[PDB]
Amino acid sequence: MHHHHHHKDEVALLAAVTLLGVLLQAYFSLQVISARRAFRVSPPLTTGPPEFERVYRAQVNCSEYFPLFLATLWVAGIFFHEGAAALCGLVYLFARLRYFQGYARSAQLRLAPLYASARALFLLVALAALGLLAHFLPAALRAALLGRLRTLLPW
Amino acid sequence: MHHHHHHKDEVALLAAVTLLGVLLQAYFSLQVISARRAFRVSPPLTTGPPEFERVYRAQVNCSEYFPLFLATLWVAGIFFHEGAAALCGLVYLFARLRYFQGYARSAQLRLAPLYASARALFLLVALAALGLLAHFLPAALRAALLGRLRTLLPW
Amino acid sequence: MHHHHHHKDEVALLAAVTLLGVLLQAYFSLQVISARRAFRVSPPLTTGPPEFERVYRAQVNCSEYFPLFLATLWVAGIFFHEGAAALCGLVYLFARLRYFQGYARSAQLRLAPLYASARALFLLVALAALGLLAHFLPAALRAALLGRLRTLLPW
Ligand SMILES: CCCCCCSC[C@H](NC(=O)CC[C@H]([NH3+])C(=O)O)C(=O)NCC(=O)O
Ligand SMILES: CCCCCCSC[C@H](NC(=O)CC[C@H]([NH3+])C(=O)O)C(=O)NCC(=O)O
Ligand SMILES: CCCCCCSC[C@H](NC(=O)CC[C@H]([NH3+])C(=O)O)C(=O)NCC(=O)O
Ligand SMILES: CCCCCC/C=C/CCCCCCCC(=O)O
Ligand SMILES: CCCCCC/C=C/CCCCCCCC(=O)O
Ligand SMILES: CCCCCC/C=C/CCCCCCCC(=O)O
Ligand code: NI
Ligand code: NI
Ligand code: NI
Ligand code: NI
Ligand code: NI
Ligand code: NI
Ligand code: NI
Repeated sequence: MHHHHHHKDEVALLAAVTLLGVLLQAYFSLQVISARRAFRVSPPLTTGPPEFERVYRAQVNCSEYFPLFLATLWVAGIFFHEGAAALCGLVYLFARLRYFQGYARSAQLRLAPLYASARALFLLVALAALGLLAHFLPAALRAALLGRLRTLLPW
Repeated sequence: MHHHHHHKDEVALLAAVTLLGVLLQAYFSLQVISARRAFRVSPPLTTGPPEFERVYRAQVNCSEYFPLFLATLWVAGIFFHEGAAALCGLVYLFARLRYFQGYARSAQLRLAPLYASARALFLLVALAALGLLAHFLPAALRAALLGRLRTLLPW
Repeated sequence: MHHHHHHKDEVALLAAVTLLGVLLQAYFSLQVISARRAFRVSPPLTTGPPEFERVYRAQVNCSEYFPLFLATLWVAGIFFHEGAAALCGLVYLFARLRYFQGYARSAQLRLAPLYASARALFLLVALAALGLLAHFLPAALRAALLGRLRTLLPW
């Protein structure tokens, strides 16, 4: 409720990539509505020509991975480095744009941008994990050390 | 680990709408379990009478958009205005309640609450984007200006 | 942009459980790719032997609930108690590991870990709600009281 300082400046790159990510998903959503119109595939029903089913499955897959991306983007960028995480985030979303576009053309044209997208996601997870190790490990090691020394009143 | 100040008060409306959103999704989930019972549609399998397939597809669609909603709600409410974002959030979730209820009755009875829900989501994205522009633009413009003036030792 | 204090230490358990959650989902994703290979079920297409359809449906269900889990984990852990929320989070994810593994074997072998997972999710929602009540209620009650007393210049 104020507060005479804010933490916006530490997370704005993350928020910018996050917004970009949302805009990407809405774009994917518009394409599926477009494919539904082109091939007359009506709500409910998610089956039809393989083409339609590739665009629909493309959107579904991106949606499933979007929270995973968001989660690791925020943990990595808060526990490791904002800029690095934001950069991997960019690569991830661009790869995902390629994945969608390719899959719409062909199943096989989804594979390479999928591999790009997973490497970038893997990098975020690695950064996040390292960032959390740096946070918990020193206190843990010290507590272990502060337990075995005792010894005590000897040694 | 304390810290003698917290930022809860800046985000509590956002957290309240977020919790409301979760409760809505669980409600949707309970209805699908109810529709599965009524029409004997057993796990796995997501096909059956169109009615069941409308309630099931209703839940699926809300689930796909829920992270997008959450993301933009938090960016908008942190970079633009908490109260405004929380309000749009309310409208979004109410529209989504209508969408679900309507779609359960009819495909065509999902359309108007869908249009309401997308306008509200659009407003959050707009707020988020404006909020981020306000944050990055001034520093960017100044840096551009601080580059071309030089001139320098003339002018 | 610094800032000579950080709030990492208040949320690191939450971030740790969140990362664990992401790793779990990626694990689920790898199993579905494995089941696709075993039973030759090719992208797009999400139908096949019931076995494959149980592993696929297992992943889908976890994905749908993962943002709900994340949302309530963060609200609960910020508005109620970090450690408690992180603990419920652990139980939730372990239950979810069991759910996946069971469902892969049998539909009926998914039920008990599902009940565990929903109780844990229910606990997080309860904590979150209590935490938010504690935050809004006192200010609300006082404002109500500060309205009816007036009376004023009497009583
Ligand atoms: C760094 C961690 C990486 C995370 C796991 C990598 S596995 C790839 C991932 N596999 C899945 O999502 C499995 C389920 C998917 N929903 C499906 O039906 O095939 C995928 O892209 N599936 C769809 C596709 O292959 O296009
Ligand atoms: C402000 C940004 C708005 C975001 C994009 C708007 S498009 C509407 C949106 N379209 C989709 O989600 C496409 C995929 C959807 N899963 C489907 O199978 O039809 C929708 O509501 N689909 C289901 C439906 O029409 O009921
Ligand atoms: C504390 C709040 C709890 C939230 C609601 C509990 S209902 C259980 C939940 N039901 C659903 O998700 C409904 C939709 C689901 N996608 C489906 O097709 O069956 C579930 O686990 N469905 C799949 C399954 O039964 O395995
Ligand atoms: C995972 C999806 C998006 C996550 C966004 C949540 C990040 C919030 C952290 C920073 C905000 C701290 C308090 C608010 C400060 C302010 O109002 O300026
Ligand atoms: C996107 C889904 C929900 C996002 C929630 C994340 C928001 C967290 C920002 C504020 C918390 C700052 C540190 C904790 C302060 C405290 O413990 O009181
Ligand atoms: C819901 C998915 C994950 C949510 C993660 C968002 C939580 C952020 C809150 C704490 C961060 C506050 C500002 C950053 C401080 C820092 O850089 O050390
Ligand atoms: Ni003040
Ligand atoms: Ni202050
Ligand atoms: Ni102190
Ligand atoms: Ni302090
Ligand atoms: Ni300084
Ligand atoms: Ni400071
Ligand atoms: Ni602070």
